[PDB]
Amino acid sequence: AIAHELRTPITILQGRLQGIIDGVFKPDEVLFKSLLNQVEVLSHLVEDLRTLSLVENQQLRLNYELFDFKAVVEKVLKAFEDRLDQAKLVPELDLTSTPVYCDRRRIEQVLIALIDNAIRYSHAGKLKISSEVVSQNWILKIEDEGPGIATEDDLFKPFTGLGLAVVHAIIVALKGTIQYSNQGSKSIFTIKISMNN
Amino acid sequence: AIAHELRTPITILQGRLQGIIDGVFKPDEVLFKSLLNQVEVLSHLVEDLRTLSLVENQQLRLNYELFDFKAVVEKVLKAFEDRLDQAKLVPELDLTSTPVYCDRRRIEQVLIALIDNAIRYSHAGKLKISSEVVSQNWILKIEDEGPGIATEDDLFKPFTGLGLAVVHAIIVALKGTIQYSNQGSKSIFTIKISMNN
Repeated sequence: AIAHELRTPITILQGRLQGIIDGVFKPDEVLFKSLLNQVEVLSHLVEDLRTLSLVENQQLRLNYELFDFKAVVEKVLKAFEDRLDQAKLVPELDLTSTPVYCDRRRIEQVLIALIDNAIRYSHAGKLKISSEVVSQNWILKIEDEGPGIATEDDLFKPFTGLGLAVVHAIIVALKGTIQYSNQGSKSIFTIKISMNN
Repeated sequence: AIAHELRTPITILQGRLQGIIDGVFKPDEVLFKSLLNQVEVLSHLVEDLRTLSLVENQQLRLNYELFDFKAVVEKVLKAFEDRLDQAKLVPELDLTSTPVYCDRRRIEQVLIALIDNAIRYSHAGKLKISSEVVSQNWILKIEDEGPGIATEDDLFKPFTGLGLAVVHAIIVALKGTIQYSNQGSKSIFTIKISMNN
């Protein structure tokens, strides 16, 4: 356990730094940008690891409230607008107007991670975001036109990596489940969260 | 749990990198050296975390063998010779000549961590390293002339940090215990490892 898949961005950082010292790389603005981006990758990894370790010990503080999911969707889609266009992912919204009772920032986290994975893996095309409320059950579907995964699960297994593991951990912390479907033409993530206690 | 005490060397790295981008730091050799050293600190932290997580799940592979402890002491003291002299720590050896049956690299790890903590915390003076074998029990004492710690333990608690936590975890993995004593004038770590099964 678990873990040391993050021991590689360090090493490739080390050598990179050493590459500037041994005299093979000239320190320009792009070099500093790349170093900063690698450190950001490590920060993403340690944050996701912190979240996982919080969930595994039932110490993840939850704050329930009644909120409008469409606003969170708008926020997360504007935070990814340029990257969405660079991947040619056009969001498609089928969001209900009735609010939901859940944790705002945790749902925002899972949405950020899911659309990040979509931008990084899905094919260029429509991005379906649907949210329905079916008798004290809130279903949220993320569908793409891109490819999928088929293995006897290993999807929510760990390793911006292991984001699906954090999604699954948060969904477990909430009163909900998550399922994945790969119909060849469509790849769909479904999150079912019970509202009634 | 646990953990994110390593989320700070990242941030101070980030800003540091950003400091070169915003135009407040000139990228010289000392700057690259400092960046490389910060990345090395993060590497040390992730390695110690990997070791702790291996121990906490009883997945830490052990390789027992009969070895001479004085050779390992010589190796680790030569690996720290310049830093030992820079801290004015003169090693004092009271090592027995009879070999011991244990894990070579794990004992080397705990010795590295302990003398690292000594160089970083102990006062300038004698560094007593003693090793006796008392009827199927191997006792290893590290004594300094520096200060100590007094709190109702929190010594082997985590956070080059949390090295004492790794020392304690390895000692637990081995068939041994570890105790700490602070007599004001002397600070002593004692490791008692049973040889007979």
